[PDB]
Amino acid sequence: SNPIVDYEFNQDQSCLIVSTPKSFDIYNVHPLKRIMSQEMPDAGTIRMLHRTNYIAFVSTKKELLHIWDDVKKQDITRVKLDAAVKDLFLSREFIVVSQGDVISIFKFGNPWNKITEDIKFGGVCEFANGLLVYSNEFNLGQIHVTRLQTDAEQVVGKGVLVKAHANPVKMVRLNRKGDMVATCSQDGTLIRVFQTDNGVLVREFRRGLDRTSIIDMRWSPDGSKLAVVSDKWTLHVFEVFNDAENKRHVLKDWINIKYFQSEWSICNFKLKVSKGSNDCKIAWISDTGLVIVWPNRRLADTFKLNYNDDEHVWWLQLNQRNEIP
Repeated sequence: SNPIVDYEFNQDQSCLIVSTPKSFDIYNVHPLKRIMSQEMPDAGTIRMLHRTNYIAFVSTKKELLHIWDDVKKQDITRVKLDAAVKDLFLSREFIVVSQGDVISIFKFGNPWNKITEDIKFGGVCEFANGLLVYSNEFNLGQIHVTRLQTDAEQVVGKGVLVKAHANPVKMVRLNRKGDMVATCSQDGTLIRVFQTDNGVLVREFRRGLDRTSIIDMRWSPDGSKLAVVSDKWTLHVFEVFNDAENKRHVLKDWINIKYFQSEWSICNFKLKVSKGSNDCKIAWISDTGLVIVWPNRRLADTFKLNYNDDEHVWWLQLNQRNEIP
C-alpha cells in the first residue's frame, strides 16, 4: 500500500534510505535487511549522512527542509526553501541543495546558514567528498568543477570549466575519492571520464550505436570500474583502470599507443523490466558485486561480476532478487 516517494544510497553505498507517505525507512543494502523505520508525514526527497544519526528530508507539505537527528528524535533545524528541490547532498561540513534553477549551500551546524550566494546552473549537479560539479546555465554540455573550502575567506571557490559534450549533459557521477567524474549526455551514446584537478579528459567509452537516455552510473568501490544503466534496459560495466594503472605504477611502454584501449564495456546484462518501472539506481556491494534498486517493484536485484583468468574476459550473473518491502 506504501509507494516509494524518494530513495537514495548513503555515500559509501552501505545503506538505502527511502521515504513513503507514511514514513521513511533505512535498509542495509547487502544482505538486504531493514535497519530502522520512522513514521513521518509528507517526507519528500530524502538523504542520509553516512551511518551517522543525522538525516535530511524535504517536506512535501511545505517549502521546508528538515534536518532530523535520530538520537533525540527531533529536527535540529528546518531551512526555508525558495523553490522545488531537484537534488540534495550532505557532508559533515556542508549541505548542498539543488532547487529550481539554482544551487544553495548551507553550513552544517550552527547557525545552519548560507555561506555563499546561490549558484545558477543548467539543471545537473553532484556533490561528493567536498567536491561540487554542476551543469552550466547557458551551455548545457559544459560543467563546472570546484572544491568547497571550509576554512577560507573565500569559500567559493576557484573552479574549472569543461566542455564535456556537444549535446547537453544528462547526468554526472563522481567516484569515491572524487578525483574522477563520469559524464553523460542526452545521447547516451558515449560516456566520458575527466580528472577533477584540471578537468582534463581521462577516458572515453562507447555505450552503443543508438541514442538512449541513461538511468544511472556508479563507480566500483576501488574506483577501477564504472557501472551504467540505460533505458534500453541493459547494464554495462566499463573497466576504467586495470590494476597497474589504478595503483599508479610506472608503465614500461605506456607510450606506443600502448595500449590503445577498451572503449567498450567488458560486460553487459540485458535486464527484464516490467512495463511499470521507468527508473532505478545502482550500488556496488563489493568490488565484484552489484545491486539494482527498482522503486516501482520495490525490488533489489543482486548481480555477480565474474572474471575468467585464462581468457581475460568478464561476465555478469544475476544472483538474486529480493522485495524490500
